[PDB]
Amino acid sequence: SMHYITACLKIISDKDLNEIMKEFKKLEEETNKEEGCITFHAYPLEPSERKIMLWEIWENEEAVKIHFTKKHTIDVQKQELTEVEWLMKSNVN
Amino acid sequence: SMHYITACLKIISDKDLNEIMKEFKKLEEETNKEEGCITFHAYPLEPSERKIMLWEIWENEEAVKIHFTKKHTIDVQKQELTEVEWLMKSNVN
Repeated sequence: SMHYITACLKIISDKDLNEIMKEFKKLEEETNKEEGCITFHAYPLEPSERKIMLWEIWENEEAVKIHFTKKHTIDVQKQELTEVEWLMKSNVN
Repeated sequence: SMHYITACLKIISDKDLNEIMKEFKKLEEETNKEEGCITFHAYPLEPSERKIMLWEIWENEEAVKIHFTKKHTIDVQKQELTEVEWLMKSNVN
């Protein structure tokens, strides 16, 4: 069994998309090292969209919650660069 | 199917109840525009109670989580005006 998540983030920051993506790449690098993370990948939609897409697979639902307690996650969060526009969760076995 | 939530907030701030409610009215206005929000309404109990009641209906549980990632929600949160005293969730179809 695995917990799948696909989410689209709306960028509310006015910073450069490249600068923003660097933060997401660092986050991606650190969260892939989390024990409960099967996969985590972030990438930008077309520049004009000002959106970022997330592909995630976790060992379970708790892994997602644990993820948000990690300092590397909270560090990006404190920057208030985005907010979730839509998200779809699914348990796949 | 819909996700219903009724919550009672305890005001821990010492600010004027009217001032506090204005913040909740702005929040109410913005969250009703969220895609996943069917209804969201906030109102104060009797002044002496120092409590605020919330009536909420969402498309689903994820909509609630998405709600807390929105900047308009976090803005009120950062003010530390309340804490949840009690809350009851229910899925109704």
